[PDB]
Amino acid sequence: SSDLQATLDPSRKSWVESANNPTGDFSIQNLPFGIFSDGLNATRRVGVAIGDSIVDLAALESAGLLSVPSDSVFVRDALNDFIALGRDAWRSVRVQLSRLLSRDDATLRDDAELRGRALIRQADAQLHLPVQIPGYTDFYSSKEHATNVGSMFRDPKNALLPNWSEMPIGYNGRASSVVVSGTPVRRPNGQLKLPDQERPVFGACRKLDIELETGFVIGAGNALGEPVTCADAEAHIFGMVLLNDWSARDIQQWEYVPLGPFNAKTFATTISPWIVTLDALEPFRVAQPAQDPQPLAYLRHDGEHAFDITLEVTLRPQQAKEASTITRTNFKHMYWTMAQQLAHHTVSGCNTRVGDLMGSGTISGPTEDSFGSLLELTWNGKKPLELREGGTRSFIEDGDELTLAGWCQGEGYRVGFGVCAGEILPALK
Amino acid sequence: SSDLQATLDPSRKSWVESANNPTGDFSIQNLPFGIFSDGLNATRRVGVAIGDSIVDLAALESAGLLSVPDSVFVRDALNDFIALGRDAWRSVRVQLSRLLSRDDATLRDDAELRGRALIRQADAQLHLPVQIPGYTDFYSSKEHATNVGSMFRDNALLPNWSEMPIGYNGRASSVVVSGTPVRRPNGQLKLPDQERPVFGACRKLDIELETGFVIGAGNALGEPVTCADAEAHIFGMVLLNDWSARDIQQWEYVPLGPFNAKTFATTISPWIVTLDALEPFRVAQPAQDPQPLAYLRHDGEHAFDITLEVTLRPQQAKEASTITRTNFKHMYWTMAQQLAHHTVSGCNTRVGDLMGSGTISGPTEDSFGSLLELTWNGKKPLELREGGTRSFIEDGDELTLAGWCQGEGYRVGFGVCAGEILPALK
Ligand SMILES: [Mg+2]
Ligand SMILES: [Mg+2]
Ligand code: NA
Ligand code: NA
Repeated sequence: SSDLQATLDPSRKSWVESANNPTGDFSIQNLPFGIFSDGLNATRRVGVAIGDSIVDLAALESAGLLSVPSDSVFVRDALNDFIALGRDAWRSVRVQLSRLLSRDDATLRDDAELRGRALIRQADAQLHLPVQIPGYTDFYSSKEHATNVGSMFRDPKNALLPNWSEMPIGYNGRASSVVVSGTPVRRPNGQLKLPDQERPVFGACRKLDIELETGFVIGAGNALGEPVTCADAEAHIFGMVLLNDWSARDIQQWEYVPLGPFNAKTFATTISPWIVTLDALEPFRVAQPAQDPQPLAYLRHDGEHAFDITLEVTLRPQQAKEASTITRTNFKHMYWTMAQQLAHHTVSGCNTRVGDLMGSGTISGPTEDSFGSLLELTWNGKKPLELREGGTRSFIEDGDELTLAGWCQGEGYRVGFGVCAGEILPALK
Repeated sequence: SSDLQATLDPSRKSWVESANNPTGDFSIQNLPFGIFSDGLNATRRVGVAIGDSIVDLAALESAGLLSVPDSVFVRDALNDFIALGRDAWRSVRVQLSRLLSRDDATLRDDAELRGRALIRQADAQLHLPVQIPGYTDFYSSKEHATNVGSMFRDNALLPNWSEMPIGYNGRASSVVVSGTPVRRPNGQLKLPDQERPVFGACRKLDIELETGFVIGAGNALGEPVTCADAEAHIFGMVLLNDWSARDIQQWEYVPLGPFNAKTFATTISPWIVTLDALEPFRVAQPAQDPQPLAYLRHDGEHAFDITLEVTLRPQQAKEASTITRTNFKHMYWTMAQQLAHHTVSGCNTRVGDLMGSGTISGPTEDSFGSLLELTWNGKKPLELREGGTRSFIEDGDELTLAGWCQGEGYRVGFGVCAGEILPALK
C-alpha cells in the first residue's frame, strides 16, 4: 500500500540511465510487462521494460532477487499464468522491481555479472504478443467517433442512434488475428458493392483504414452467469496496450447488416507488446466526460474513471524517409469507461477470462486533428490528408506503415506504451 | 483407403452388443471422439463412444493396441490429438473399428485390459470436447432468414444474404457442454410504451437449433482457404444450441450485431462425430440462385443428411414435447462455403475452432429452428403435445437437441445437446 505508493513517486529515478530520459516511455514509474526472447536465449520469458532495456524477470527470480507464490511463471510464452496470480502478485513484483531499479539501491545495480545477464537491450530483443487472448471484444465508446461516422451515414442531427447513449455497444472480435506490433498486414480481398453494378464484385479492398484504440487486458475473470458490477470492474483489469483495429470499410459496408462487421475486421488487429499496468496508470486517472442521459443504474459509478493518455498516429509512405503525424488525441475523451464496458459486457451473464482483450473503440477527440481514423480525418475522402513530409492520403495505400504511440505525461517524466506498428502488403493477386 | 472404406460398411457389427441397436447413436460405423473422466479415474482423457460404453484410448495405447505419431490421449481436450491431422484420425478410426469388430478377440478377450479400457457411459462424465480458440456463428438457412426477415419486410431477404454466408464472431468462453444449466439473462429491454430502456429479466428467451463444425487444420493469417479445399480442414460436427435473448438482441444489435443476447450461453453436444463417419450421408445441397461469386462455388455434393429434433419439457413434467423436426441438408450455404468465406479476406483459423451453421429451419412449419418462428413471435403460441403452451422458454424448461444420420437399419448419431433454464438473478 505505502510500498505501492512509493513506486508512483515522480521523484524516483533509476540507475538505468536511459530510464531517466524525460520523454522516454519506460520510466522507473512505468514497469510494463511483456514477453521477450533474445539472441542468446530464444526461449520466451517475462520481461519488464526499463529505459531502452528489458529486465529478465526469470533471471532475477533464479538469482533470488524476485519471488512470486510457488515451474516458473516467468518462463512462459504468455503473461497469462503470472497475471492469474492476482493483483497482490502484480503489486509485490512491481514493488520489488521498483526497489531494485532505484538509483539508491545497490543489490542489482552493483552486481555486474547478474546485471550483465538480467538486463537486455531492447535493440537485441524480440517482443512477442504479451498474452494468449482467450477472447477479444471491441467496443465503440467514443461519442465524437460515433458522431462523425453517424453524420456520414445519416446527418449531424441524427448522428447518434438512441441505444448508443444507453449502453456501451460492442461486438465480439476475432482473437486469432490479434498480432503483435511489427507484423505486416496484407490488404484483404473480399466482396465489394460498387454503386453502379447490381451484384457485388470480388476484389482488393479500396478503403483500408486504421482504428486508433486502446485495449485493456483482463486480470481476473468472472464466472458464467455472474455479472461484474461497475464498482467492482476495474479490480478485474490488469493493464492496457495500444490497439489498431484494421478495418476494410468497403468490405464492411456490404457485409455488416444485420450481424455486424466480420471479414472487414478479422483480417488483422495489432497491439503494442508492453502491457502498462493499471496501477502504473493510477497517477493519470481523471474525470470522465459527463453522460446525458444518466445511464441505467447498473452502469453508474461515482468518482473518476478516465485516464489521461496522450495518443498519436503517424503514417509513413513507402518512399518516405520520415513519418508524418496524422492525428493526436487522448483516451480521456471516451464517453464510456472501461469499468462501464466490462459491467455491460457481463451484465447478461457472459464470463471473462485472464488475458481477454477489450478494445475501447476508435478514440476520436474534439478537434479535426484528433480523430482516430482516416475515415474521419479525411471525411470519407472529401478532404484528403496532406502529409507533413509530402503526399496526400484518403485511405491507407500499399507500403504505408501506420504507427500508434501513446504516453501519460507527468511532471518531468512519462508513463508510455511504446508503439503499435504495421506496414501494409499488397493484396494477393 | 480400402482400410477406411471398411469402417463405413453398414454390415459391420461390434461385440459391444449395445452398439448394434438399430436406433442407437453409437454404432460401430460412428466412433465419435470425446473427453471423459469416470469414477475410477478422475483424470480427463480421450474417449470414443461405442454403444453404451467408451473406449479409453490411452489405456489401449498403453496396452500396445493403439498407436499414433506424454500421450495425446491424456489431455483435457481433443485439440492435441486433432492437431495430428487426418491421417492420424483415420489410423485411429481403422484400428478402433477393427478392435471393436465382432470377430476380433485382441481386446474382446483381454479381460484385465477390457475391464480398464471399456467404460460404461453410465459410470463416466463427459466434458467439453475441445478447447475452443474461436467460435463463429453463421446464418445460412434461407427458411430461417426468410421467416425472421418476414417480420420486418414483405423483400424478406436482404441482398447480401444470397451473395455471401453472412456470419459473426461468437463468444468462445460461454460455450458449455450438454447438461449445463443456463441462467436466464438480465439485460436492457426496450418496451413499446416507454421512451428509455429498462433493466430486467429477459422476456423472449429462445433456442437456435444449429450444428457446429470443428476445425481440424487451420490456415495462416492472410492465406484464404479455397472452397474446394475447405472440407479437408474440418475434423467433425456437434449439435449446437445458440441460446438467444431476443428482446435484449433487438435493442442492442444495431449496428454491430448481436452481443449480450448471445454470449450468455451456447451449448454443444459432447461427442464430435467425424466428417469421415458422416461421408455415407453426403447429399446434394439446395440449388443456389443467383450463382455465387467464383470463390464460393464448388462442384459435387456438400450437404449432409442429418435428422434433427428438439424437445421441450416443463420442469417437473413427466414427458417432453417434440417441438420441431428438421434436417441439416436444407441449409443454403454449406460448411465448405462458410469456411471459404470466413477466410477469404485473410482471417486465420485454428484447431478446435467452432463454426455454427445458424438456425436450421426447414420448409414445413413444423421444422423451424426457433420458438420465434414456431410461434411467430408469440402470435400463435404452441401447444405442448403433453399439455401447456409456450411462446418463449419459461423458467425450469429443459430444451434438448438430438440428431442422427439414418442409414439402413443403423444410425450414426450425435447424442444430445440439452440445458435447463435457471431463473434470472434477482
Ligand atoms: Mg474498432
Ligand atoms: Mg445463432
Ligand atoms: Na481489425
Ligand atoms: Na448463445
